[PDB]
Amino acid sequence: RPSWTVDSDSAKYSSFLDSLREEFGRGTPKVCNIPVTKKANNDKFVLVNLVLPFNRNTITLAFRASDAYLVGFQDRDSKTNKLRANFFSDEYRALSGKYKSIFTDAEVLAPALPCASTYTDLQNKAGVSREKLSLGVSSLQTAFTAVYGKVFTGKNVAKFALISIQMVAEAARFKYIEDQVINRGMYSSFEAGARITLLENNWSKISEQYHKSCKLGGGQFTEEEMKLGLLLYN
Repeated sequence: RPSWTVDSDSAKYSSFLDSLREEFGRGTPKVCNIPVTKKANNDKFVLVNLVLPFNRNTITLAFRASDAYLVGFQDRDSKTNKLRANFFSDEYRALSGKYKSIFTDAEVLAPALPCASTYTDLQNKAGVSREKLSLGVSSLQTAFTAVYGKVFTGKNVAKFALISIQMVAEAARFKYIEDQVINRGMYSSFEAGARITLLENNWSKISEQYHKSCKLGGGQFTEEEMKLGLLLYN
């Protein structure tokens, strides 16, 4: 299972991302030597372990395999010390019944999380935009601590989720974003900004072209910005 001890070691971060990318694309050939997701994997998930170096506490993220979309996470209940599965409010009805098939080690199904999985609701609950949310190792460690084993609030959960999406999912999709995290988010914090946010929104459109050519050429975005680490099915 892909795992990353949230720390300032960029080599481990990059290896973690490659492991994650491969999991999304297992089963069929790569394109331009880039893994590709499977459209039929909408009912399959890829688990990711995030571990704090300080106390070794662990939170397991669950991503829908067809589109690398975060649907929830697993941590430990403070009263029973059991592993509990937590799903976003808009994914709970569809996945709660099969919590054990998604979170392999879950011991109990916890109540639905105080927020939804969409970018719109996540930002509303967190009270901050994708563009100015503070990203980086320290930022993620702090958000993690406000969530693991505690009472969940919409804000704490939403913030933790957004930082994780940027540093794990978006970085997996875009080599350019992985590079930004390596250079600006290992020992410090940084904000994604408007251009990177628009780049992220165009994952599907860029992916489409990669299925037709391995050398795209500059357009709305540069060739480097378009260098994908994971392709969407076509």
